[PDB]
Amino acid sequence: SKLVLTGERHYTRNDDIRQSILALGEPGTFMTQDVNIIQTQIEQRLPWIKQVSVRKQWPDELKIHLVEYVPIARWNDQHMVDAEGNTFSVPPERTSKQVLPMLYGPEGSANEVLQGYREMGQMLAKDRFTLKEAAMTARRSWQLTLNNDIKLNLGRGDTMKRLARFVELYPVLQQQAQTDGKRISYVDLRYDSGAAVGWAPLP
Repeated sequence: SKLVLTGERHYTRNDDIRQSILALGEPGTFMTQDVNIIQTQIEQRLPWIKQVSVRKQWPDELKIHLVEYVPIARWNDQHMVDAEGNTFSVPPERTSKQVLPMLYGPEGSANEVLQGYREMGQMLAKDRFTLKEAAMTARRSWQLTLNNDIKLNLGRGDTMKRLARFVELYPVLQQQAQTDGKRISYVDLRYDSGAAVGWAPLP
């Protein structure tokens, strides 16, 4: 009797798999357990697992092969999200040193928000703006936190046009704040025909 554990692991610790099998009965009977029930226990107990395969193999081997979700962003505010828009979670202690963009959105919007972070993010990076946070509301209104603590209220309209104008007309506002020892903390391109801008002292 032996347990062969494969697949790439970042969040999965040994005990996690150990405690899954143990939940099913006494140690030493583990080889007589139901392979589909083991799979259920792992999927349930370890929500960062995207795919688990469990099978018995000759001679006397329990093969368990794991595939973990891979996060590209955090998801309001306890969950994470992967490149395919799948939503999952992982105990906080296991992830406190990862620099990830933060996405916020209504429940079930994970993928909608993601495609927007994708599009906005790439139009921004073309210049120097690091897209740090992206919040979509239940109406489809958007706010962004850029590289410094810069909040960008983009609104509900056509947002790529406004984001574009922001890119064109941020350089000159930057030079204004710097000459006057401030930094641009907030921008409101929420509305056609108007913009508001807020500043704050510079560190």
